Amino acid sequence: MDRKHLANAIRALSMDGVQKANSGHPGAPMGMADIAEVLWRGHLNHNPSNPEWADRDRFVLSNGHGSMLIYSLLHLSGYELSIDDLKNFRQLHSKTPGHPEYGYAPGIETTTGPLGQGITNAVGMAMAEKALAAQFNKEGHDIVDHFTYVFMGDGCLMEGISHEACSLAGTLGLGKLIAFWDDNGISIDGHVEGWFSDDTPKRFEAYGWHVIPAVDGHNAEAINAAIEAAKADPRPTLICTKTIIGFGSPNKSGSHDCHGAPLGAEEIAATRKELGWEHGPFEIPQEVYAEWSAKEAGAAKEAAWNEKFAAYEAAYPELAAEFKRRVNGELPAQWEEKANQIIADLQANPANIASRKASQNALEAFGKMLPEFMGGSADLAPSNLTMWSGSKSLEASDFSGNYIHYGVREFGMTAIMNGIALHGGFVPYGATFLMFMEYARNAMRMAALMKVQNIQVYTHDSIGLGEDGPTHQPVEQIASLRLTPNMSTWRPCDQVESAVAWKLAIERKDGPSALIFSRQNLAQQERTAEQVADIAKGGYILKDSDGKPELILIATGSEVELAVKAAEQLTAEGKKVRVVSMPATDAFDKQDAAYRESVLPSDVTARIAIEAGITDFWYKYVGFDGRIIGMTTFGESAPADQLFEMFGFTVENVVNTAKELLAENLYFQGLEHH
Amino acid sequence: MDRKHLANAIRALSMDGVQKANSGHPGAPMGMADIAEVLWRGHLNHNPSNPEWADRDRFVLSNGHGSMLIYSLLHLSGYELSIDDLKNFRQLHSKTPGHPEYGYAPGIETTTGPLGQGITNAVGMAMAEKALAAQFNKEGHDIVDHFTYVFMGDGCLMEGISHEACSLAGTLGLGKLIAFWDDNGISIDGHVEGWFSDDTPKRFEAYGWHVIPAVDGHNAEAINAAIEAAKADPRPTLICTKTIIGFGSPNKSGSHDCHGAPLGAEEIAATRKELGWEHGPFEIPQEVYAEWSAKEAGAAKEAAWNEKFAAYEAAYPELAAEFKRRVNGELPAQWEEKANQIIADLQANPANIASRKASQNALEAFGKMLPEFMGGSADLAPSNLTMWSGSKSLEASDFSGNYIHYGVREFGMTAIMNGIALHGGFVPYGATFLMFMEYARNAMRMAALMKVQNIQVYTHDSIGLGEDGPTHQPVEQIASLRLTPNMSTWRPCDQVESAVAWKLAIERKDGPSALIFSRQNLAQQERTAEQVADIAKGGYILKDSDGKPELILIATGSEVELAVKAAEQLTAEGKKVRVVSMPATDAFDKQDAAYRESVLPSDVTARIAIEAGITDFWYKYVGFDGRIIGMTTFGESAPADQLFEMFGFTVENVVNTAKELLAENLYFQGLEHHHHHH
Ligand SMILES: Cc1ncc(C[n+]2csc(CCOP(=O)(O)OP(=O)(O)O)c2C)c(N)n1
Ligand SMILES: Cc1ncc(C[n+]2csc(CCOP(=O)(O)OP(=O)(O)O)c2C)c(N)n1
Ligand SMILES: [Mg+2]
Ligand SMILES: [Mg+2]
Repeated sequence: MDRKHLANAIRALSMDGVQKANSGHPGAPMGMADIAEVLWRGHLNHNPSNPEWADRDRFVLSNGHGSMLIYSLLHLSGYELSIDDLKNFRQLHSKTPGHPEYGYAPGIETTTGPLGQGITNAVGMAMAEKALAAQFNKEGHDIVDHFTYVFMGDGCLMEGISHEACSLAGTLGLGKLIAFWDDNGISIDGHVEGWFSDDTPKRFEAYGWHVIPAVDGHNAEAINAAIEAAKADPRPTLICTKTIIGFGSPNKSGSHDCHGAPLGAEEIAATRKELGWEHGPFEIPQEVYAEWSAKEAGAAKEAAWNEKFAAYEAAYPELAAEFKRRVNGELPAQWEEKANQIIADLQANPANIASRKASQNALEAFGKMLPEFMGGSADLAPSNLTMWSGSKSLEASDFSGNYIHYGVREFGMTAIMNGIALHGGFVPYGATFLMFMEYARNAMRMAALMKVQNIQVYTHDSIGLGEDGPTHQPVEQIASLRLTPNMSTWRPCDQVESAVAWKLAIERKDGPSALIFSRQNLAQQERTAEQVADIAKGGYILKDSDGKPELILIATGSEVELAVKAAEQLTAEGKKVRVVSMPATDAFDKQDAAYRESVLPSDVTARIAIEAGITDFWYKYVGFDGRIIGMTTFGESAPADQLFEMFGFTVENVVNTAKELLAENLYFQGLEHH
Repeated sequence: MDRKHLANAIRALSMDGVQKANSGHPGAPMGMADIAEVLWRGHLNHNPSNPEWADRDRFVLSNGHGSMLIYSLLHLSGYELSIDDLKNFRQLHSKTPGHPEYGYAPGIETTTGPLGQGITNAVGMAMAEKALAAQFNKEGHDIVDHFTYVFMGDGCLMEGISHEACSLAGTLGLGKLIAFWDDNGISIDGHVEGWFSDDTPKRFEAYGWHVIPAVDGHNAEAINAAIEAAKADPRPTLICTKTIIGFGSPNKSGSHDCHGAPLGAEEIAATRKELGWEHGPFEIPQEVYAEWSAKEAGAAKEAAWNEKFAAYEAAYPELAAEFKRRVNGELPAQWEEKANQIIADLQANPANIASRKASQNALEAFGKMLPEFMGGSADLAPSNLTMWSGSKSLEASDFSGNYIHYGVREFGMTAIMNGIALHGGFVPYGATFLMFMEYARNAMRMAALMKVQNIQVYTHDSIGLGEDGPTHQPVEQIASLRLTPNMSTWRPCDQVESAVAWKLAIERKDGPSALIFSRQNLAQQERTAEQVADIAKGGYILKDSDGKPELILIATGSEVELAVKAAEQLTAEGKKVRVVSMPATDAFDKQDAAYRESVLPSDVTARIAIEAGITDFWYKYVGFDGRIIGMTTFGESAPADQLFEMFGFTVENVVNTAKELLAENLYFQGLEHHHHHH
């Protein structure tokens, strides 16, 4: 069968899927159909019967609004995604949401939609392939060998994160990363000349990429030749495919009218005429299904690879076992035993250190067990302390290491790490000052949405950092992480909580981990072995009164010592005071009602939350009858001890607030609470 | 004097200021001291006695951590920044914080520190100059004519926002923007080759910039030639100044050790010897002060510009009064009565339209009175509805307009706008989907920290946007804006609250405004004239009960209609229900205790907050005894009305929740009723 009929099946399913939904974006799927057909039928190595084949090529659709394109590709080639699924595009609980979502449909490699992050995830997956290949491939046994293909549009290229991702991808020499730019000259505002006029080829040459300019995106021969050139060049390749958006529509192609609205029934009939497509809505001839099917090619490719791996396993049994364990996301053999012993050693051996130093100590203790670590920092290795004795930097000519110098690229680093975690085989971690979490904010939201592991070491977490001032001092950042669905946010109060937070983060594979560490030194607290085990519950009783407490101090991270010292002075003045350490509110929230009531009994309304962060978050735990000692403003440039005093993080202020609060409990005004 | 000696006065003050503080970054100041001396003493047009002079050149230190460089320049050239101020570097309440802060120290044009935003601010500043020139300059009367100079380091160039700002600046032909890149081969991790290897001149060439590569940043003649070439070229110019970081220090120069730590007393003495600087800590000889002073040149330059403006005013009195009005940040003559008439007309003439359309209607109605408007959208003009009939796009060849197509550049747009607001002459607004506020988040924070106007039209504010799904559907974003100090976040519930929010945002010149607009139609609510006036208080009684309420429904934005309907049903079943509209919690928080108690009385604890956003924010207003009807998950891709029903935003659920809540609260009251204590 002729090629153009096969490409035209993509266009028909796309425009029909969008029309039945009366919602969605037919432009880009129709403009890129030829490129997709050449790539998918001619070059992509994948098995539709096993979307998790470890050595499959990875395809990412970074211009994610053209979701019908990838849904069309998955259905046509034989994945478990049916015509009825396409008929349910953008409908309640379907496998075909309006933007493609990881784990919603088989073969979707990442969730896209926020522009720029698809290409950045793809840079990550290319880095994972290259590192796995450098760590596992042996002479005559190259068991890691697959490419990363990305489609992107003008929106992705305008976004700043494309500059971070692709600059670093050049430095690191990611020759198996192959990106197709949908150069169609249009974005939502219309003709892009007024706002997007880069020499895009020259830009990517400046990144050290291999760039193939001026490729006719509707010539199957030019597309095939560009892909062949790309696979042969050892630098990442940008293929600049010039296309017509909405290709096939007589009246709406080359216009922003076809970008993100249904074509309409009249225009759709005219498009079928123009393309010579004589089949109605969702009708694919069996001949097309035959020529598009990838099931037997893919079954043969995986069977071959399974034999390739069996040979590898005979010759390198220990390495093969490591490869199996890591690509399945399994922990090391004695993980639980060894990790818990490390934690108990820390509780036995108090150090008063900064929790960022405790973080480095946990990396050193746990990392000896975790060859799958792939750490890094956005140019802050000596302040975040993300390197330990075993850290080895990745470089273009040697990807066998385990540490990435991301440069000043918080957003790119965080979304690269999503691509690494999605790829499999590693436990990635990254780092920056907690303030500059904000530069990478949406990539962390995307990890929560995708339910992938993404461990962020966020140091310098409050006014405790001191002189660098209010552009650096977090105030509201911790709360904005706590308010994010499926974010796990840990603010350890000492080296023991720090190591527990790291152990849980390493184990946390269904969502991101924000590990919040202090610049300044933190006093270690005494804990029974039950209390150590209760750290993992996110909120636990650290100090208790004899008998029911009349006052509960809830504190996090660096403010716990302040709570403990104020509770000591109040106890010596006759008061019954409990101190609750709350390293992770999200873990505390998931504990059963019985546990939570045991920690914060509802009948004790005299509670004070103490945290060098935005106060308004804490009404959740103290309500109207409690008090909050926190921040309500930006910080100031000064030494930290002066900042803590100025902003009220003093034992005297906690004690006075407590006595004032206890006085409001007179005249039965507290006992009346129910 | 020898040129090098005047530059070394910068190096001396910088390293001495860092040493006294035992904190800060001496490397970059010492690296760029020669570039700074040539620029400031040989080209910068400024008046130390009036840092507010309208036609002064703008200087921006984008590598903000080298703050002792700009503090040295300000003190050396004659600004009101004393030796004692420099001796208080990084100390509590000083004029010299660890990163430079606009608003206190004279001469600080923006707050920097977060890498990449300074250069982006400068793009906006150059955009403001070029537009103010196009709108006001006449033949023989060019009253607007200044340059925008920026120093920036490798960190700013690695950051993605530099791509957004400089790509657009190329497209717009900002020829009076002149950026110096501190090309010293070093960042915090060390030698940058393992993580930063762009062909940076070629990169900027690709942006349509004028690039001057390989300038010796310690050669005054080369630096000077580069600047002259820059000012002659009509494209924005990148001057690639190679420097040695910490230049002068024998043992720490060219190394990341001098980046962000004090040099040490012994290294400083060796550095003094190496530089031939024979003066003690903070000691500046008199002939250095005399050679550095810009006071006389600066007073002459401004005096000359004042005469140019007197000539302009004589020739063009109406344009001149407009220039003075806009440069002084004043609103048009009849703003208050005309804007209030627009708002009263909307209350009188109900329309059920999406608040994003009401946003467009406010732009149209208010924009006719505001030639200072400078709007835009990050490639979403037809969805955000940011263009009205008077919108005219800026073009490289025609900057007389009032609208910017920012492209898909949320972070760059937002930080450019801070630059526009800092420059003066405009009321800027930008726009994107509320979700992609997250891309621009820290530029919104910087606006709030700096207390500058920055109006953002954030549309498609909830699961109400429907099928695009959870990558687009905001859940926790409104609450993140509400927790930011000096953020004003407005979620209007109909076209009347929408126009009030726009009126107050246009007036809000000391902080950013986040205006949260719906995709879908919103029912207009009825209001007395007093209720219309109380919209501006951020929270007010929309529907009161007959007698003291036993239940309060608190709602925002698209969920106010839901609360009104639920109250109607509850009132029909005999309950006493109050509906509070809370378009802006931050404005409500600032009302006095009497007003807040009148809206939310402490006696009435049966409260329900209703909002298609993250639930846990609302504990501030409902406490432990209320309920919250909101989101606790990401959204899902489906039609909007099925999402609202699935996530509990129905009259049935609100009514059922209220009835349970009241039965519970009446039960607990009953256990207490016969007790004798208060
Ligand atoms: C970060 C981000 N900002 C904004 C949007 C909104 N948006 C979706 S598609 C699009 C237009 C970009 O056009 P292009 O990538 O050229 O695609 P085409 O219309 O050619 O298919 C925009 C602004 C988004 N999805 N993500
Ligand atoms: C957005 C952001 N990310 C990280 C930082 C932390 N930081 C401050 S200075 C710096 C080093 C950047 O190096 P460069 O700009 O080359 O400065 P130089 O040391 O040469 O003066 C870093 C990572 C920051 N200030 N802002
Ligand atoms: Mg396009
Ligand atoms: Mg540098």
